Amino acid sequence: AQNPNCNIMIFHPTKEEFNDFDKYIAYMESQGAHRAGLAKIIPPKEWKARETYDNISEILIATPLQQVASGRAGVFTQYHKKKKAMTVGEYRHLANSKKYQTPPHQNFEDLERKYWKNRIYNSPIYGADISGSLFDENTKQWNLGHLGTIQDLLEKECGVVIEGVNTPYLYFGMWKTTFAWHTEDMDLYSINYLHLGEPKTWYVVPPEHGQRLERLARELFPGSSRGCGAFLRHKVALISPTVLKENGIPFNRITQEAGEFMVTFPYGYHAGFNHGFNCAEAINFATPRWIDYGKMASQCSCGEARVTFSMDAFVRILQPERYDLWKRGQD
Ligand SMILES: O=C(O)CNC(=O)C(=O)O
Ligand SMILES: [Mg+2]
Ligand code: NI
Ligand SMILES: [Zn+2]
Repeated sequence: AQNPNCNIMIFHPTKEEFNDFDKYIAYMESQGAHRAGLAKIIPPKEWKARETYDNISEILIATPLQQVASGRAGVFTQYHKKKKAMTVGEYRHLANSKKYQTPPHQNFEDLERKYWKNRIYNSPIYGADISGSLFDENTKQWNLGHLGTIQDLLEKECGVVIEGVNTPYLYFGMWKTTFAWHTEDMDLYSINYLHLGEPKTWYVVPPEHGQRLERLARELFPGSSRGCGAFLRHKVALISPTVLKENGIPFNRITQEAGEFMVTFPYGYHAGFNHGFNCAEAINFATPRWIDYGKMASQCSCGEARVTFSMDAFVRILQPERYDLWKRGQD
């Protein structure tokens, strides 16, 4: 079995190997990459996402989110307080202000220590989940707006045509902005490209061990767990690496830098934080191997998770027994 310790793997495809996206995902899996839940892909030196980032300041962040924490430094939840709209230029200035800017630090490990010590005492503002793309239309390789759609994959595997669309999303971050522990909708893959700015640190649990994280989470957030049998779908809970290690949960960590892709694999729980002002693009995708994970994915039906239009067909076709309860939670 390849990669039996479930380490995060880093790949360096050549320009020729960068042509066929599906083929390269399958190659990474042949080497055991999915066992980690997360892989890094460094593009060939000949590749670029677009020419420059000099002209992005007028993009609007209609609903910036202030991420307010509750709990203790290593075990906390966050809620999202909606703020007034602002442009990317305005948000960048805000990220760089004395109130929000990254502190002086020695290296990524020192900054990680500072994150986990001090995150809860601040409320950073995240420009997350903005429909759009920064890939040039002429970029033909690993262009996240030109991937095969998940509806097409389901139709190809299973023969049923379904409604829905699959488009990318932009994330504008600042120091301490946080993504809570989660797997993707319907335990899909995700791919994330860091277009510009400061790094993003990731934590990940191997898919074969995801239920160990779920059991810890129920212990640590007992009110939330009574509320909902799949409350990590709410995407509000944080648990630090120190707490994971104290509880024997298998995990890994890695830092993504500008110009690098990350892929998350089906049922790979992940969480993390931004180092300073940055912009990432991400989208969900599927392969043949995903279908079995989609059929078995948990679902939140308590009302909290609320999701896109396109999840309806995935539940309806892959999980008909659960569909009526899930859709009530949508309503
Ligand atoms: O970058 C973030 O805030 C969150 N990203 C992801 O969870 C992802 O790409 O799958
Ligand atoms: Mg602009
Ligand atoms: Ni994700
Ligand atoms: Zn729920």
